[PDB]
Amino acid sequence: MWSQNDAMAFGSQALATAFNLDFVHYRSQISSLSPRFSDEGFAGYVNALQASNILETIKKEKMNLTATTGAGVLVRQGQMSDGVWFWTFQYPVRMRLVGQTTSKPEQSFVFEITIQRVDPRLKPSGMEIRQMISRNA
Repeated sequence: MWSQNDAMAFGSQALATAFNLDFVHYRSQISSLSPRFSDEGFAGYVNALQASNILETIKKEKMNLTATTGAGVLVRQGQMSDGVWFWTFQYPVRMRLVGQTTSKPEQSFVFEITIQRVDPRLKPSGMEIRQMISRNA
C-alpha cells in the first residue's frame, strides 16, 4: 500500500477536516485532527488559522468556517536521511467564514503539505503531515 494516490487522498481528507469548523465544536474538531499531523506539522496548521484570524473570528462572531479543496498534485517525493519516505503535495483551497446573518469574503490559497511515513504500529494510517504551508492564491 502507501501509493502516492493513497498519500494524496490522506492530505485532501486532512484539509477537508482542518478547514470545516463549527462555531460551537471547533476546539474539539481541531484536537481530533492531531493524529493526522506530526507536532511540527500541526504548528503549520495553527499558523494558517492565525494568519486568517480564524479562531478569534469563530469565537467572537459565532461564524462557521467552510472550505473546499480542489484537485491537488504531487510536487516531489523521496526519502529523508533516515530512510523515511515522504511526499509533497499542493492543493488549491478556498475557504469562507459564514455566520447566520452574514459572511466574510472568500479567501483562496494553495496549501503545500508534506506527508511522511509512520510505523503502522504507532499510527495505523502509516502517515502524518510533517509540514503545512499556506500560500495566497
